[PDB]
Amino acid sequence: LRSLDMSSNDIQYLPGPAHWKSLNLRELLFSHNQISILDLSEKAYLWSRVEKLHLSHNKLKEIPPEIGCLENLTSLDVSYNLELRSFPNEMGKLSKIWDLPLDELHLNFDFKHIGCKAKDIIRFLQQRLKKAV
Repeated sequence: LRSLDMSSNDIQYLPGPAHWKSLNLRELLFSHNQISILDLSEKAYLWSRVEKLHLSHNKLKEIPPEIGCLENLTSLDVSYNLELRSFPNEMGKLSKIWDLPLDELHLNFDFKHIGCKAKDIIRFLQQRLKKAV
């Protein structure tokens, strides 16, 4: 199952990468769902080929620290998640990301000095990986 789109449904919980049988998962679209907790704790490497993960307009609370394991993301749309507060440092390893929409995202971590360029956000998090004072 390469691509899957289930946008604008009423999805409560998507399962973690251990429940899915496929191995070529390359695009997941789940915008406009009632999703609370993105689960990536167990065997997050199975989604290592994902190249698009949209979760906009959900009830996401916190991006898991294991999100850095999805080393091949090119887009990640976690926009319009009001309850979302700050990005984890470990996200800085997604070196192939080129799109990271931040519209209507009241972030605790200040990137007003950075701006909106996604690569800058990623490099900033990558530097905060080494040391943060």
